[PDB]
Amino acid sequence: ATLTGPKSLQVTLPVAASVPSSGLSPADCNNIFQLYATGTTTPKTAAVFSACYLGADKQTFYLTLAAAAASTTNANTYAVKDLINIKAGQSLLKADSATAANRLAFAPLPDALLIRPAITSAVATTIASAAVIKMQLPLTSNLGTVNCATTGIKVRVDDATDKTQANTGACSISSDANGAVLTLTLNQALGASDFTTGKGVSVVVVATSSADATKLQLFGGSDNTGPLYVTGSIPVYDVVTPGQSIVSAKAIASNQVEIKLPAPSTITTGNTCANFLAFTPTRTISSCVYDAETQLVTATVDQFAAGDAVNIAGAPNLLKYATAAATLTDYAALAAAATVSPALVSAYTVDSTTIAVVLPATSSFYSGATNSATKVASLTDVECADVLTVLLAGKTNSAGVSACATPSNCRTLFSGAACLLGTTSAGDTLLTIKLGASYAAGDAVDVWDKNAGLNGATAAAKPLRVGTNVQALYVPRRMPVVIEPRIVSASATGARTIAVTLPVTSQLIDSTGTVISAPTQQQCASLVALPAGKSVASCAISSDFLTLTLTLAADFAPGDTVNIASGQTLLRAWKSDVGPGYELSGPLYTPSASAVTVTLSFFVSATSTAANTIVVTLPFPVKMYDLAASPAEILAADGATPTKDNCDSVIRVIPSGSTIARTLVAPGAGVAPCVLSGSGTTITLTLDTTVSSYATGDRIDVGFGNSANLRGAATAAAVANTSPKYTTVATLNAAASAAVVTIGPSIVSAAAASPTQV
Repeated sequence: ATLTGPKSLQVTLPVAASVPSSGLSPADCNNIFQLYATGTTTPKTAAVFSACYLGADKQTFYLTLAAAAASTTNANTYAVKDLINIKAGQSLLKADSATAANRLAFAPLPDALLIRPAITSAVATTIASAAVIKMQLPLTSNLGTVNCATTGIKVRVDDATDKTQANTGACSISSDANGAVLTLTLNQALGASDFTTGKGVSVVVVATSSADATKLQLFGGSDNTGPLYVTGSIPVYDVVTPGQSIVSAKAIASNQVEIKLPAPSTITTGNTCANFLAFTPTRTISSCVYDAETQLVTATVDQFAAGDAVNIAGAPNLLKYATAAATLTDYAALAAAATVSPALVSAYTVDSTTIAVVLPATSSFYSGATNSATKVASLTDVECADVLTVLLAGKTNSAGVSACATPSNCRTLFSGAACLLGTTSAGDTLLTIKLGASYAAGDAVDVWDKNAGLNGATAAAKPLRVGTNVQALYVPRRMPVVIEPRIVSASATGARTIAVTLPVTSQLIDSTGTVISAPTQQQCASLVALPAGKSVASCAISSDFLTLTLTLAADFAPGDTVNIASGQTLLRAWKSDVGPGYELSGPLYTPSASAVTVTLSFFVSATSTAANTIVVTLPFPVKMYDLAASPAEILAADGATPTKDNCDSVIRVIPSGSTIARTLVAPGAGVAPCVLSGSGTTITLTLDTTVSSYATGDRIDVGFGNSANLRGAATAAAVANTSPKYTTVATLNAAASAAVVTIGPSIVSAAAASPTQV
């Protein structure tokens, strides 16, 4: 465990783990961890945490405290020398194994754990001649010795060189009852470009000790009885000749921007972010939210457009950063404003081989990195491997490197044109990618540093931009995206039953951990939003866990539509074995942008009336059409009737036992493969007797998808060229569908031989 800031805490775990995926309330993380007063075993009773969340890599935890860390005993907040343990009998944090029983809840240590403070930040307040670096500490702290050495504390530039230091007096402290600051002095000058090329400047604590000399000595509280500090590395930002008064800004939404400050900040009373920020062009700021400390600001803005920039307002006494024990100093504007860079917004499912990613501004690809490049509408996977990466659960990118250098960490990509966005004339805000494998619950997507050339990488030969071929390139986000699943299609089967395909294995799960066996009439009405006036009662899931059905309480009609209700509590993504977790919280399907219309997949009956004639009765009228962007119209003429391919593409007759289709009679004088009755409820099929003839057990089915379609509606008058249509099948001879129906034989004719014989 580590206390990283005045109100921040952090916990590590041995193996990958999981938590309620909807997030934990303040009442929840007071029921996972506890803080002991030093030297006792009765844990603190009051509420000591106020927020919580688990890091992406499933091996770090983040906590927030009710009040700032105390230098003396406090009954309601972290007091120096405290310990942390796991509350007995808890079930909110469980491991991952890929086997059902091996998801055991984290259990208490037999002994409590002592927390350890760490350094927070570092800003250079002098760079000409001997540079000076100042750091914020998380509480009252003290320095064992003032003579620092390189082997204890460093300052490194671009992971290639190290700066020299003075033998004695190279460090100092300034502390009171409510905070501390630490200073390191150098003996060389830091060039202005040292903070821009490559990885910049960072302070490295190589070693720390309680008695040794070459290792930095630093402790919490007032004296040496307090805990020892920890190793680590911190970034260093220039604020003296301002080059990093703002580190960076990124566009996480079309109406939110995230500007990152280089150190914790304080705001003067009766003031807001509408005061201490500026844009170019100018934008209105309507709201703000500050994280635990004040180092990140998210602002609600009216618009984001390419070419934007940010800066700190010129009015003094607005935004301050601590430089001494009880001293604050004001930020200063930049010579050139920070350029806002774009980033991905969100992602959702389309099917099992493709996904989509929402964008905050028009963007396009380019043929090169020069200022004469031209737009391209796609990339081959070799090139599109230099822009983004699709990550399996628990995987993340690193500084200047990708997780896909080891192929197991990332999904594969279709061997060919894999990246698609925009055209050769303009950009777009929706991006689509083709995978060489299927989507597994828990996938993410992000941009890595080879695109913009950040952190010592190399810029790609074919980059993605927001705007023209000179405007800002896309930059990585802080955490990977959380691709969301949603239903795929809603073909409606016979007369009281819908069937909704799902992109990945799923199941209902109750509000307290069980998997619902009997849905109960009350809880099936609240799964799905339907058109007003029709109530669902009874629902279920398929044996394969890839379909939900619904027994409507009244007869079904065309035009009805199904969408996932907003805020529903039960239906989740799930497979009893594949996916680690439960309803602890989180996975709960979400509505579609548009209610999905339900197609048609069921006939009513069928009869045989010859060796080469079959009748198929339908539930709702229908009219034939064409696959063009606008379906054309009904049957044309008694001669040259819908050609063989047309009927072949809307219906089929299938032998029992095998699925090889019989050949319909070729068009000719009075010979029409399929004749659609004027009523619209019947279609007749005449086979070809030179290839095969009717045989028992033959089944009717929907047809291929070459050149035709069938669109029906409530009444013949109501039919139009946009109406709900009938589904089709993948190949000429395929694996049947849920529309198959058996043929019942019957008469061909009769003829009397005598007065009492027929």
